[PDB]
Amino acid sequence: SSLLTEYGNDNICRVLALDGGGAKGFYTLGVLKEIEAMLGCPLYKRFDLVFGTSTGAIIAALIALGYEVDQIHALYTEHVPRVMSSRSAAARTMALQDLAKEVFQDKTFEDVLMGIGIVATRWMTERPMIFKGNVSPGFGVSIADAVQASCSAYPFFERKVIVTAAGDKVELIDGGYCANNPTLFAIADATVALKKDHKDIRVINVGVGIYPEPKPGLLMRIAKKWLAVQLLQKTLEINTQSMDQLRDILFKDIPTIRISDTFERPEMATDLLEYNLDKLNTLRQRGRESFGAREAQLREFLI
Amino acid sequence: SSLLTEYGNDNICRVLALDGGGAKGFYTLGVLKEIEAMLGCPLYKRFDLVFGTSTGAIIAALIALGYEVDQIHALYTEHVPRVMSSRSAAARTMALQDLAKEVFQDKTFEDVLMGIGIVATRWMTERPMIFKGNVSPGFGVSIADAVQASCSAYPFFERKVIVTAAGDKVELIDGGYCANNPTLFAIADATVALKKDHKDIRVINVGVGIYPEPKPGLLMRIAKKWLAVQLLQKTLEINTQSMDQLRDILFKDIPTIRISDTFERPEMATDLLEYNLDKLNTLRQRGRESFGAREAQLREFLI
Repeated sequence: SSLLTEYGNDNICRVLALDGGGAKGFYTLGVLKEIEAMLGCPLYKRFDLVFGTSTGAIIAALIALGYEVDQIHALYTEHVPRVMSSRSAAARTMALQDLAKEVFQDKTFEDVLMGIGIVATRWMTERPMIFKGNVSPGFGVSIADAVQASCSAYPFFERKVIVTAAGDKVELIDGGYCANNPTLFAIADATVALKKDHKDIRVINVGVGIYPEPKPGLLMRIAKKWLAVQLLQKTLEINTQSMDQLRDILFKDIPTIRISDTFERPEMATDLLEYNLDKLNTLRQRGRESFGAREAQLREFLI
Repeated sequence: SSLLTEYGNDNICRVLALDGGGAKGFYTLGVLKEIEAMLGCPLYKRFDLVFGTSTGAIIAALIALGYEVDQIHALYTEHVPRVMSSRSAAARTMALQDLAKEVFQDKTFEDVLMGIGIVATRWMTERPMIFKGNVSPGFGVSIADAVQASCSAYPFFERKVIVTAAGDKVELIDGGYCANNPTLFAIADATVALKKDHKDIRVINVGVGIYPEPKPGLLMRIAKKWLAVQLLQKTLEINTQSMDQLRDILFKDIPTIRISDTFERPEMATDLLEYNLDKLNTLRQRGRESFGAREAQLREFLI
């Protein structure tokens, strides 16, 4: 490929954290494409660790398997909007199962080229379950099952049942309920497991952007339970932003860049419902612009 | 009063963190009544700092104003179930406004006898706003307005508009959306503001307990938008439990006791809707039992 630039090793732990957000990760991919092109290497050759939640876990997993961002974009375009276009629990659940199997096949957490964390929510304990790999990885679960769990947005998708290698059966739902912004769990991994000093950590947290809130009049035309749909989206946004604020309070001294800017267009449905590829494709340009507003600091962070 | 026991000062920072939970804080009060009676002094004479969110902020504020738990219980019984009994946005909003004015009148954050933090959620930035006092306190806002904001569970209550002393107008909603379990924000206050070492901190986090999840059949009889009601409750529970897990990951070395046990009765509606004083009064005994299962460690933590 064209990404032939090589970087020497140092004692700096470079961490990438990708928010969930329905099919709006086209924004995320626009940011990531510019970071990749800036660096001249696949992202796994520069970052030590990537965390992702829900559809951000799709991107994180492909990064950790060594994909280039244009390849991720092709896979994302051909599978993620179809999931969000579903309008029944059966259709949503089967569409997501098909995505997971088709995109990740039988890759496991022993197949990754960098550190990875994928966040889901445990139904019974209401606490996170984080699938990890490096170099029992992922609790013995396939990447497809872990990403599927990370994306299982009950009550609109079915809960995802997995059995760990130790034989424990757990029901899981979308990780956005506990960590749609996974950055604090990534920082915990860098500080508590990888035993890195705060000064030696660099965190890039890429969101999906912020767009005009859909109003009840619009949601009522595309969803019979529009209030639940609106509540899901607003609580997801609050958890995403408040997690960022909690990070800034507790870890002032961990160098961090968060890229998730606010735009007045496109007008979209919620993350659960939006699948219009015309609107979603415009988010790539918005992500590129968000990179451009931070390129000098991103250069000094990476490189 | 009967609470005449006196404690000497030491270099230990004793922190109390109270979860929100509708009218289910009868459980919280049962735990607190036993801690008070164990200590033999009003809680403000032993704890340095109390944080609360939503109806837990009602209890936190009364503690910080110097109330004894039996007095708090009387105020809670006469005002909080009436709020939750409301079945319209207008009725809920007026009931909460009446609670705030009647219970706190014109007390300000300069009137507290200990450290206090009360958490609300900013509507536009989707990030916490924490009203603080010790000894511009509370951003110049009254305790009544801060507690009201902490409890304003939009979309079912109106958002609460406040103007800070610096002249900034902010719209606020219930703090449970960002920190229904406020413990991490309390730890940030003890470590980042009060500059306490982790070894010198003692955290008691009292919840409202965990009870059987209400099913759609029951919610459909008491709420026209039952799915939104169920989603609100489940997301609130996940934020409460996952915040506790995040604390345990990031602050292994801060001594902490969380008291929020699981029970099979009473069968109740969600936090938003439950107002049956018969059921709710039984939660006091459950809180007393939860204290009893931890009394030896609580003695060594306090005292």
